Amino acid sequence: MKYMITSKGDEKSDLLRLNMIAGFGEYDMEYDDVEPEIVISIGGDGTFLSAFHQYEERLDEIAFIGIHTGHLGFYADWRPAEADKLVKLLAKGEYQKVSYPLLKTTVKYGKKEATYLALNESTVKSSGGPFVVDVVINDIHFERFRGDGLCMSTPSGTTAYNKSLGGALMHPSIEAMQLTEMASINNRVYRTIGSPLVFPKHHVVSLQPVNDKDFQISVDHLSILHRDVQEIRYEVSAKKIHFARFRSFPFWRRVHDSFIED
Amino acid sequence: MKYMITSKGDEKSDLLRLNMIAGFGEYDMEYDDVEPEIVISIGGDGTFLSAFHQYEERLDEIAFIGIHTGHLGFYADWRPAEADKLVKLLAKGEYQKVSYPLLKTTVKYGKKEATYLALNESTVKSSGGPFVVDVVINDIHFERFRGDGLCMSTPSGTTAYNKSLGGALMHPSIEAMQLTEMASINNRVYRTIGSPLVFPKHHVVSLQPVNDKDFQISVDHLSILHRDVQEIRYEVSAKKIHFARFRSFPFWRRVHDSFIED
Amino acid sequence: MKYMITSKGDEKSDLLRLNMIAGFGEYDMEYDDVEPEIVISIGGDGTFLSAFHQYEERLDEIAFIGIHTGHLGFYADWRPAEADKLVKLLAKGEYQKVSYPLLKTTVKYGKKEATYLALNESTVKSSGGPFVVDVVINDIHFERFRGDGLCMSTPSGTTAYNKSLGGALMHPSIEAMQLTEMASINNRVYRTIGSPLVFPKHHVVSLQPVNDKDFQISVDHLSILHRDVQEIRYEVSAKKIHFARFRSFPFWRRVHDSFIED
Amino acid sequence: MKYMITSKGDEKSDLLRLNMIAGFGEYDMEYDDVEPEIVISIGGDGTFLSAFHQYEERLDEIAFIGIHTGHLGFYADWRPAEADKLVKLLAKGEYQKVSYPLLKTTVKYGKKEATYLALNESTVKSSGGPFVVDVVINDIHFERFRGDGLCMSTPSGTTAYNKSLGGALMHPSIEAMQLTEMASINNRVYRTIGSPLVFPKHHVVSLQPVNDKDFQISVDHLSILHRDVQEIRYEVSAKKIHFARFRSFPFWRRVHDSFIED
Ligand SMILES: NCCCn1c(Br)nc2c(N)ncnc21
Ligand SMILES: NCCCn1c(Br)nc2c(N)ncnc21
Ligand SMILES: NCCCn1c(Br)nc2c(N)ncnc21
Ligand SMILES: NCCCn1c(Br)nc2c(N)ncnc21
Repeated sequence: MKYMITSKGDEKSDLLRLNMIAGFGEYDMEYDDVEPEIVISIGGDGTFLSAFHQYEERLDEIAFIGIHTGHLGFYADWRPAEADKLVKLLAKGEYQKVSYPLLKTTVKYGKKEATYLALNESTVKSSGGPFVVDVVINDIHFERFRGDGLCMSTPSGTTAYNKSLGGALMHPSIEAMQLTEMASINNRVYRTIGSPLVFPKHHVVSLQPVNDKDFQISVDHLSILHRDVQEIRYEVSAKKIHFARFRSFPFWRRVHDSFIED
Repeated sequence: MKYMITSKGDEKSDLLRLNMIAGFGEYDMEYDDVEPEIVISIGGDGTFLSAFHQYEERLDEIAFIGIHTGHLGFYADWRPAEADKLVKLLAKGEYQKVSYPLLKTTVKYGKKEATYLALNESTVKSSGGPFVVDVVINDIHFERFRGDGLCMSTPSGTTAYNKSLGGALMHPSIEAMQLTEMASINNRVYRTIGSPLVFPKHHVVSLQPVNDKDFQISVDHLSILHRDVQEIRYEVSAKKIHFARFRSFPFWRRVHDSFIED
Repeated sequence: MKYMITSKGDEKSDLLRLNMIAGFGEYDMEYDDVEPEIVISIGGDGTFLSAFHQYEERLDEIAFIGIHTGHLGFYADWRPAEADKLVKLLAKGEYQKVSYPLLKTTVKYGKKEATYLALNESTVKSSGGPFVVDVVINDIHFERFRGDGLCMSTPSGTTAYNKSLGGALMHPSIEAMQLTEMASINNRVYRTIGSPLVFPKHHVVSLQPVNDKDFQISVDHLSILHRDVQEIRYEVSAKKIHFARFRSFPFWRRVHDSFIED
Repeated sequence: MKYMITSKGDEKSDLLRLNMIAGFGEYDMEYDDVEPEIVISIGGDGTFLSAFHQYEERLDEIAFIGIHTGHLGFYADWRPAEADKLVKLLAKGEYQKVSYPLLKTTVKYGKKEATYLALNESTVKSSGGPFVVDVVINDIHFERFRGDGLCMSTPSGTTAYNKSLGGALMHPSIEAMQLTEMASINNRVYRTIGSPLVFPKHHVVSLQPVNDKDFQISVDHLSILHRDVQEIRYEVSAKKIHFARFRSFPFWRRVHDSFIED
């Protein structure tokens, strides 16, 4: 089939990439970075993220693979020594696929609307002034948030920024999204829930400005200053990312190796 | 149908109970506290919990209802002023039901095995000495936990003890369980994940002793000192609790009213 | 003596200010906003902060007073109804003074050095890239910090930003400074202390860049992007802020009124 | 002078102890475990604690020393390889001393009063029922605490249990005590400060029962069920523990070695 390979650009990753291509030349495998069916990422989770966003418009016809030339990653979870064996069963096809939920982000302005897809998380901070927003869940005013910002994470994103904010780690088979607070201000006057919140499919969490209508919004690795913002809208996406499964590497084992010890 | 009513035992709750029975006498409704089909709890969430455990062996033939004669509760979420209107549509049947996941707890000894069902959570602390256990997830050693204890919470339990330990609040439609740490000790020598963990159905979290084989285990409101413990076993239950639905009272609205302001 | 009065600029605060001046005209009291001996702040703690920084070069010849025309504040802790009684004993002098510690901040560049004085706290975040610094305490490498940023707080500052980051509240009679982490990243690879740290007088906490030499540094309300930064240097200041004491209002009572209930 | 040596009782520690005594026999040094002037602890911090409490009635005539036959400890901070060099300068006297603050704990009953001295911390939990106490600071009602319990820590104790509860680490030269919450319950109905609190000398923090008058009180390693308790009283002690100083081992270096890496 068609396939392509991105690289972290360092010497190690470039050389591994040329090795796999040459190995791929020994099989029925076209190199196409336009309509590929297999996308191999070599480097770290960041390299994987870029691969994800480069092809987010053909998600349902692609199976991703991550190779970590550095430390183990949650997406780049295959060591370089397994490349040549990776090449072989990728080519002989007939592999199993696994899919993770994704986070849909909608921005409405006073123009139009902008939608984004996030594999890790989307965050909202203010443009310099104080960050204050009203939090509406399924059209009910839940809280007025005053603080540094908010973070909505996918299941697999919970080991990234979400983890640093006290969020829970959840198994990526759970179709859900998790919202955490960044340095919330709490007194008798101003009240937030404190706890992280976890939402199922079809629940819509909407942020609405109170004073400042300008917010710095991040979506995975992108960070853009949006102006004249009327609403920010979060929900579990209908789209999934598909991984090529060649081995048992449990998410919890992946969590242990990254945080307890390898 | 058959029905019964438990009360918090205070003057307010007893009198409301006699009122609903007398109201029930105006309908085709037998009072049976042996094989009832409707269980009404009047008081607080604790009163509801006791009602839950009193009839946990007939869960799939019962629809529960909570009335709070005190503050709003997450299970006793109907105000006393709605009792007489509650009586009427309960009697004319034809109401919708809603179900929450439950937590199965298994204890193995060096005799036999003891299983328990929890609506809020189950906790494990030590008998006085230091609490130390190895944590195995789906048969993989995940961490050696050293600290005060651990807490595994159901979805709806996440607003109770789980919340006090930094756990996330999750919507009770998510079939999952959440594990949190109690005062974990972390240094170069001893390492825990810190983050709360959220598990889907069919994942088995097993606690295994390292030195002391005696643990104080709680299951909702029960707390019993188990001796000669070989293993503690947590997983999402196959059994669900069924609620009688008479009105829209969203869980998140219930969360707002309890923690942000009513 | 000489005195001056700043105002939050809102209608309420301006009118209270003219009232106190007219009241002051009934006494031996010159209005001088150049070499005053009494500085009265009317509005909130922010109004007080500005008053503090406007005159930070004559700290040892000034006694400050805060009046809150809005909610109670930790610096503006006198209600508007006590203005006219405030005017009288301020004028008849012979009052007691109280002093709080201050935080000295030094910035070294590759030009020269810039020093700043902070009444609440100073924070360090990165210019957009990832924030990474080595933390040196009294010339010993303590940790490599990777995360959103760091915050060093004075005693009285601990109820502000410090509180939002999990820092402890400490009595302002303790000559100390407290450092807290902002969303620290912790794994097997990267290790921070997590806990907040509290330092006595004469301990020097130094931040040193690893890659990016550009940091957004805040000092109370100022926030400036410093470039080509070689070192950031924190320590308890030799200078103190002096308050005019007219009544017993314990810091802990002030803490209760602001966070538990008034 | 007179001296004595306690041991962790393991083979390693017993043999090191006999070595130092034999080494001590080569000097003007009497072994007296009744009125000693030098107390050497060999094992861990727990061994040191026991040594501390064994002689807490002669604190002002004793200089302590800790040797760790296991991992580095905050009190047992001398490696076994330095024993013979320890023996020599201890004997030739003329060494510097360093002192850490201690925590006084008073318990009043409906008989009399019981006082205790703590080197690490004192904790208060309930006898099985729910733990609820009113918190009075310098005779002002500060909060009604509902939760698992409270912990008051000395400066040097802040690296122990205090650290596990989110408390700050503070330099032991600061004469202060720190109070932290154990799983506090917070809602609209029940309100705690959340933040850890740090108190200077002469501030009196008093716990008073609301319903249950029975509390499990810990003081370092002791844990005793006190009944008919009218009040628990915390404050910085007038007594200090004195250490023999033979080398520069900064507390912060000690913190780094224990938590970041050795
Ligand atoms: N270099 C720090 C970021 C690495 N990273 C990315 Br990018 N995504 C994740 C993710 N999901 N879990 C954990 N770590 C992640
Ligand atoms: N009186 C304190 C316990 C009340 N309580 C019970 Br009992 N269960 C819950 C629950 N699920 N969420 C919140 N609160 C709960
Ligand atoms: N409007 C939010 C900031 C108010 N504020 C200032 Br400004 N300083 C403090 C301070 N020290 N403690 C508490 N609050 C403070
Ligand atoms: N085996 C766990 C207890 C060890 N330990 C003791 Br005992 N005291 C302290 C202390 N002050 N800081 C750190 N650790 C301490």
